[PDB]
Amino acid sequence: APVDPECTAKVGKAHVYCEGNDVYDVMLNQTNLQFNNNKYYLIQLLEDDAQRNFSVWMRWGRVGKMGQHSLVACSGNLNKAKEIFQKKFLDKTKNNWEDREKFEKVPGKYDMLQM
Amino acid sequence: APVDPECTAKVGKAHVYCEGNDVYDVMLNQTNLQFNNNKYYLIQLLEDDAQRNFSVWMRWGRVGKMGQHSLVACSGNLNKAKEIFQKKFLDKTKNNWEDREKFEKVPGKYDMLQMD
DNA sequence: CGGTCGCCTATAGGC
DNA sequence: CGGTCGCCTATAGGC
Repeated sequence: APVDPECTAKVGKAHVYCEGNDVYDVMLNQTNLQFNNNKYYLIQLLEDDAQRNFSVWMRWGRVGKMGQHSLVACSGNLNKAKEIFQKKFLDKTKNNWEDREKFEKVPGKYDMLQM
Repeated sequence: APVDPECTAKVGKAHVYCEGNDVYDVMLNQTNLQFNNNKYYLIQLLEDDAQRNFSVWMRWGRVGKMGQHSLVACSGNLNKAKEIFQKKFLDKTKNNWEDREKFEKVPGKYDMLQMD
């Protein structure tokens, strides 16, 4: 549910977008001790409290460290933000956002934690 | 479920292909008295009795008259015949073959008459 | 593969 | 559209 604290520009001024049972916040993990992988990938779709104004927030890196990030603004174009979000999730999990109740991790890609 | 009599080349030598609940024989109708439409379109996928050899049979025209037709042969390629068949049905009904239990006629397109 | 970019191909649609 | 065509573009995916 919460805006990711590291999103300094929007924590306070915004909330994670929801609609029914869809909630656009996800945390991905890939751990593989053989090749030295202990990394996260976080994605959020953010509506401002101020107006109907949108943005997608992505942050990634080694567990522990605060990593690097990307904020992508979408003005009032909810459809765009949803695409960007869904597409990113897909690139990193090889599952669709829509089929996440039946999530199945794939070798070589990130796994998902439930919220 | 019969080979269409007008298919002279294959009536006697062949039968309508079936596969589970799928039976590849369909009759389409478009009647619209306002624009003067009283036309059928018949499609059949035919397996020979002789061997595993395939063909799609299409006949169409004004109700009453025997119209024109097209026989398309597919040798042993069942998959091809099924595509040709399904694709034609789609062009003329704007429904998929797969979803025909829940068929919904579309304005401007053919309707499907449900067999026996 | 964190980011991002961009051929080629195979279709699907407009005309 | 009842048959057939074939350009050109826009689009989506694989690599």
